[PDB]
Formats: sequence, structure tokens, C-alpha cells
Amino acid sequence: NRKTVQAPQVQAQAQVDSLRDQYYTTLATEGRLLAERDGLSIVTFSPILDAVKDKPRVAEIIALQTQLFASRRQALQSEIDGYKQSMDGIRFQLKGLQDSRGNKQIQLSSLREQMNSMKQLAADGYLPRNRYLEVQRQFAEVNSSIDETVGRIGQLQKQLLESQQRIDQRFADYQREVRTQLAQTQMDASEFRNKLQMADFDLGNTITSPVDG
Amino acid sequence: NRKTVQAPASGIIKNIAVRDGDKVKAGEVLVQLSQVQAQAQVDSLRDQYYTTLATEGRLLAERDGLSIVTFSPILDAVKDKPRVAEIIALQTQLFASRRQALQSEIDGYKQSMDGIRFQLKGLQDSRGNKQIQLSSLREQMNSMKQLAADGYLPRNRYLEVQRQFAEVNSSIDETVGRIGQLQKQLLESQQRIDQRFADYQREVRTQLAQTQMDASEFRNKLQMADFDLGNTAITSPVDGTVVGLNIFTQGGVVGAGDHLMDVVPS
Repeated sequence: NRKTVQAPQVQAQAQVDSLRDQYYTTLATEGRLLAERDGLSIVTFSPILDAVKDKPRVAEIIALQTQLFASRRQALQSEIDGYKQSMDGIRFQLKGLQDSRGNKQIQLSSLREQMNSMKQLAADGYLPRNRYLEVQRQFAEVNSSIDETVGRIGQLQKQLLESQQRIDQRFADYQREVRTQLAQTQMDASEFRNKLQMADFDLGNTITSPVDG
Repeated sequence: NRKTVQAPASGIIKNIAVRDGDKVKAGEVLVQLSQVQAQAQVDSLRDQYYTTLATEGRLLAERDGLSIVTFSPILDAVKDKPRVAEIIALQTQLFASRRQALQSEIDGYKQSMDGIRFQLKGLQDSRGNKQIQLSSLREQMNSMKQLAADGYLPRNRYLEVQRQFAEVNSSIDETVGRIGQLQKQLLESQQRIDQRFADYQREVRTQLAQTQMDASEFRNKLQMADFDLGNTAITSPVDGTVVGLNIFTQGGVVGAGDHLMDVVPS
């Protein structure tokens, strides 16, 4: 017993277009971020974006993401490399301090020996015209020198450990940053998706119940 | 009157250059010592010193954003020494890296801001087009007010175009809200660049200060070490003969406060 048509590409198309680039921007940003979250060498973009490279705004936003990705990766790379050679410089300092410490050790044993031989002569009934106290001083000095060198060493070892925790810190900071931006981007991807389903819905109406009779 | 030469440091005399009945030249060498421990200390301080010199060359360049690091001529003069060459290589490396990381970061921020700009372009275009739609709607609402007043369309769909107008407008301000927020993201990201640049300078200026302190500490220490090694070779004060040998102390340990020879002028 009959049906009645009661509903509501001319301007809604514009709305759809507008939501669409914004969305594409989010897709590009998400490809970049996904690549950065994981440890991928190259960004790989959504087939949504992929299907439509030809559009200049799209080609532009992809280029931008490829660049920004490259810049960031180069920067992290160069930073952590910097940390490692900083550590290498520290290790290089450590080596020299150890050389000194050993050579001081040798001077230390030798002082010790001269003190003993003085004591042995004394024990035999011969006391040296030489002053043993002078040697007690040299020995004591070498000893404290050695302590200085050791303290310096401990300091350096602490520094490499701290710098290592610094590296670990900056990877972690990067991870958190990237995951935050990513979740945010994903939310935007979703609000755009849904808004776009709606705009599409609007454009679908321009219409007719049956099409031809 | 007569003065007698005592013993400066306290170590092992390796050789003597004098014996009784032998006159002086003012400042001749009368004794030596092994110098192996004094030579060692000087060497070790020279090493540490050399390390800070490398570092300092790097920091100065990073402070003045020089394109290439340029090292102290001292370092140049002893480049042949393997640890020296080593540290120069490492410092040059560490420089290359750091300048690189900074560039790459700043590039990232400029490209990200360009991304924000690319977004704003689209948003501005959208807003413009929406302004047009707003205008066309208003003119059509007017024409409808006219028909209504004549009696030809009821006021009931006459209200509809006003609904449309309002929706388009509210859409426009959604878009503007986004624009403003983004304009903020530009100011914010820009200040992030600026702040971290300030941070890099602060770090470098500090670290340089540290290095200078160290350089100073080594410099003055080395000066002292050089006094000691220079002092392992004993010299006469007056000008004339020598009296008072302990004939055979050659090779034997000595103390501070020990006078083992005296020198004559008649």
C-alpha cells in the first residue's frame, strides 16, 4: 500500500574533501610513528595513502613524513654515537690512569724494599748513616699519590656507568615520547574516520529510493 | 762567605760530573739523578694535559659553532705521539657526531613546523570556502524571507535555511578552534627549539668551564713537575773549585737535608 520518500555532490563533497586530507595527514603521521615505535629502517605508508600518491597534497605529506623520519633517526643515531665515543674517551683516560698506578706500585715496592734492608741492617747491629724516616716519608707520599690516582679512577668508572644510564634514559625517553604521540595520532585517526563516515553518509544523499522506477 | 751545596730532592744519583781539585763555571752540572720517576710524573701529567687540550679544542668550536674543530698548536707539535693522535681522532669523531645530532634535530623541528604549516594551509582554504557558503546561504535566507512575506512559502521551511546557516558557521568555528590550537603548536615547538638550543649552549659553556679548570690544574701541576725534573740535576752556586766529596756515593740513595759537597771561590 505505497511508500513515501522523505529525505532531509554539491557541497558536502567539499566537507568530505576537507576531512579527507586531515585524515591522510594523520595516516602519514601514524606510519612515521609506527616505524619509530618499532625499529624499522624505512617508513611504510598506509594503502589508503598508497592508493592516492598522485594527489599533490598527499605526495607532499608523505615526503614530509619521510624527511622528518630520516631527520629524527639520524639525530638519535648521532646522539647515541656521541655517547659512545664520550665513553671511549673515558675508557681512554682510564687506561693512562692505570699505567700510572702500576708504575707507582713499582716505586712503592722499591721504597718498601729499601726500608726493609735498612731494618735488616739495623737488626744485624749496623745502623745506616742514612735517614730511614726520609724513606718513610717517600713511601707515605707514593702511597697517597696512589690513592689520588685510584680516586680519579673510581670517579671515571662512575662516569661511564652514569653515561650508560644516560643512554638508557634517552632511548626510554624517546620510546615514551613516540608512544604518546602515537596514541594521540591514533585517536585523531579515529575521530577523522568516524566524522568521514558521516560526511560520506551526507553525500550519499543527493537521493532516491528506487533509482529508476 | 763560603756556601755549601745540599741535596734538593731525595732519590738515586745516577752519576757525578765532578771531583776534588776541579774549578766551577757558574751553573755547571755537578750531579745527575735517574729521573725515571720524575720523568714518569711529567709524562703522565703531559698526557692528561693533552687530553684536556683535545677536549677544549672541541668545546671551543662547539661554543662558537665552528664548522671544523681546530686543535692547539701544542697538540700539533706532539701529534706523532700515539695517544695524542688517538685522542685527537676521538675528539674529532665526538665533534662530528654532536654537530650532526644537533643539525638533525633542528631539521626535525623545522620539518615538523612545516607540517603544521601545511595543515594550516588546508584549514584556511576550508574556512574560506565555508565563508562563501555562509554568504550564499544568507542571501538565500533573505530571498526566502521575501517569499514568506508575500505569502508563498510558509515560515516553516524558511527557518530551515537558518538551521543550515548555523551548522555551517559552527563547522567554521570547529575549524578555527583547530587553527588556533595549531598556531599554538607552532609557538610551542618553536620555543622547544629555542630552549634546547639554549640548553646546548649552557651545557657547552659549563663543560668548557670545567675543562678550563682542569687545564689550569694540569698546567700548574706540570709546571711543578718540570721544576722537580729540572731539579734532578744539581748545579754549583759560586764560581771556583770543589771540596768535600763522599768519594763513592755514585749510585746510592740520598735524603733531603743532606749536604754531600761544598764549592770554593778564592
